[PDB]
Amino acid sequence: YFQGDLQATPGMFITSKKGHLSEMYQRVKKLGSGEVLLCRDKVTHVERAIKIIRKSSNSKLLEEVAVLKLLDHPNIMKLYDFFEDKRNYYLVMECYKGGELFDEIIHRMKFNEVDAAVIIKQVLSGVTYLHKHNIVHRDLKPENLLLESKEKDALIKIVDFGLSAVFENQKKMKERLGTAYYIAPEVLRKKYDEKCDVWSIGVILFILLAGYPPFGGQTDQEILRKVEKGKYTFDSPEWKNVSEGAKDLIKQMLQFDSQRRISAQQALEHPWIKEMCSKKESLPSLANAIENMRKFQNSQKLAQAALLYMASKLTSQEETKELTDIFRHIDKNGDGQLDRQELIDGYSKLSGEEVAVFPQIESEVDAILGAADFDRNGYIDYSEFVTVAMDRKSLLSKDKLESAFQKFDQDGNGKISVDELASVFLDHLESKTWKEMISGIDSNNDGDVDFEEFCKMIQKLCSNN
Ligand SMILES: Nc1ncnc2c1ncn2[C@@H]1O[C@H](COP(=O)(O)OP(=O)(O)NP(=O)(O)O)[C@@H](O)[C@H]1O
Ligand SMILES: [Ca+2]
Ligand SMILES: [Ca+2]
Ligand SMILES: [Ca+2]
Ligand SMILES: [Ca+2]
Ligand SMILES: [Mg+2]
Repeated sequence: YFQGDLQATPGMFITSKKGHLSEMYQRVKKLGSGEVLLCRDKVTHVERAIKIIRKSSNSKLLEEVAVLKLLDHPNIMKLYDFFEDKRNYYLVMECYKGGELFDEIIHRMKFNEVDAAVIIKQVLSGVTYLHKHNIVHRDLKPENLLLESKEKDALIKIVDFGLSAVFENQKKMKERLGTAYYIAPEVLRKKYDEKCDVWSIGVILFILLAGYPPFGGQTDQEILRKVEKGKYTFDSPEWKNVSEGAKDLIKQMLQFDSQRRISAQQALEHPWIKEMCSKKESLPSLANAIENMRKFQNSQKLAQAALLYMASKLTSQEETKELTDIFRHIDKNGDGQLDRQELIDGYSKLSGEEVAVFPQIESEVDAILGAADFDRNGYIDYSEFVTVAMDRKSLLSKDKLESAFQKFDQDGNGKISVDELASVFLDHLESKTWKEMISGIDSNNDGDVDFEEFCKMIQKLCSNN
């Protein structure tokens, strides 16, 4: 291996490891009853939501963890850590305190068109990203949509991937799963694809605007027979003042024919979404972002891995708020990835300076892509953007450097060894590459990386030219 072969990804920080709950977390309170527990990190004091699942029959959970570790989008849940005991599996998740969207529906009872569009565009953005990564949720409903915070513009987070699946473009899914009000009729017929999720969102949008479901009944039997027929109506007084554009989107998402049904990507682009979200937006720019991004060119892989962990797993909502809003703006199609053309079009928000019609901008975009694209997938992913654009004063705080070092130092002896370096990303392979990656930053010739050496390497990376 060479260093140019290594890839820093958010998923590499999650691996099946042996651990005890009491060793690293303190129990605060029971959040769900399978058990959701609010816990406090014994070192950083950060509170996290831990899903305790009791103990191949355990293959379903491992496949879910394999999906969960990949999830990197402003509108999708984040998995902080994963560990196991002799009896239980521990899914350490980022805690969201704004409640479920279900709670807001019960309290508000109905949403205006602008509010409904803002929420639904976020669900569609999350779903567009899932579908592009061959993931189908299969249980989208207001109970599985959490609000980030209790703050006014708090982001929607898609949660509960328990019924999720990796789908194939050539094969239809057969498992009848979901919730009575939200289930697509083709799921009931045991022959469906990812369009089943678009149906679920259509039902959610109908509820937001009207305050009642499109397929109702006193029993599940009544609801499902209405779902099977696929017949619903806007002929109710709750719909009198609702625009033609909102009804048009619902009709396309609740299109009985899966092939003719709007995709999550196309629904995000719908004229009603565009009009309503433009009303809400009617906006800050980044300073010295291009110079900061250029620092990552040819940078040490251990330094990339450290900063990626600090930015993606160690930063608060308050620290990333402005970055997430800029990312969402540049990400025109809301797929959670910034492609070459998106970077070109939204360049004025990155550089700060205004772009004229007259080449240089395309060269700078390819330089940014070469530096920030840590996994070499051709895009600047969400966590990659947060890493390369974050201000130094916030990203390089002592507590973040301490936690990043502690994560990589598996045995906790105060030194990152050759075995641990290969484990941060390649565990089985023995190579002079790991030894040489360390020797380049080793100041006391002991063949290990101590906290001081770790900090100096990161400081050299984010230092002025
Ligand atoms: N990351 C999280 N942050 C905060 N709360 C969470 C998080 N994940 C799950 N919860 C809450 O944990 C509680 C139980 O979730 P869970 O057991 O997965 O579903 P449930 O018991 O069927 N309730 P529901 O999701 O409304 O159908 C719910 O109140 C969730 O909102
Ligand atoms: Ca995009
Ligand atoms: Ca990338
Ligand atoms: Ca060690
Ligand atoms: Ca050393
Ligand atoms: Mg649930």
